[PDB]
Amino acid sequence: GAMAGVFTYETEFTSVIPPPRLFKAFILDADNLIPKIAPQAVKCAEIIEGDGGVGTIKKITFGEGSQFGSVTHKIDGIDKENFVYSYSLIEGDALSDKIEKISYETKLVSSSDGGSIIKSTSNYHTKGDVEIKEEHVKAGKEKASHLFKLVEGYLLANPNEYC
Repeated sequence: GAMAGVFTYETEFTSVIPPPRLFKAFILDADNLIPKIAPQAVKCAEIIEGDGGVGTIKKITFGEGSQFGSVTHKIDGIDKENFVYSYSLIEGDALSDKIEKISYETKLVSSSDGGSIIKSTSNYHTKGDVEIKEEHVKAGKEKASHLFKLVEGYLLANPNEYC
C-alpha cells in the first residue's frame, strides 16, 4: 500500500486577551460568537452528532466571504484547564486523494504581560508522494488571522461578556 505520513506545521500569534476569556469566547462559543459578529465568514455551525464534547461531528457553513462553502470537523479533544482544543477536518476543500485528514490543535498559552500566545498545529495525514505547497498552507494561516482580529475587537468592545 501507499506511504502514510504526517506533515506538521506550527504557527503562533499573540493576543491582549488572556487564555480563560479567549478560550471561552473564541474556542468554546465559536458556533454562536462568529456567526453573530462575522456573518460573511460563518453563516452557521450545526452539530451533526454528539453534544459538544470529544467525538462530536459538526458542519460549519461559511458566509459570502467563502462562497457559502463548508467544513466538517470531528472533536478530538478539549482541555478546559490547559486551554487546548483538538479537532480533525473530515470533509473540506483542503482534503484530497493526497491529504485524507488534517488534525488540528489550538493551544492558548498565557504570558506574564496579561495576554495570550495562540499556538496552532496543522497535522496533514498524507498518502503517497508528498507535495505540500507553502502558498496553499499559508492561505489557511492568513485565513484564521483576519478573522481572529474581528473576535479580539468584539471582546475588547464588550468586556462584560465571557467572564
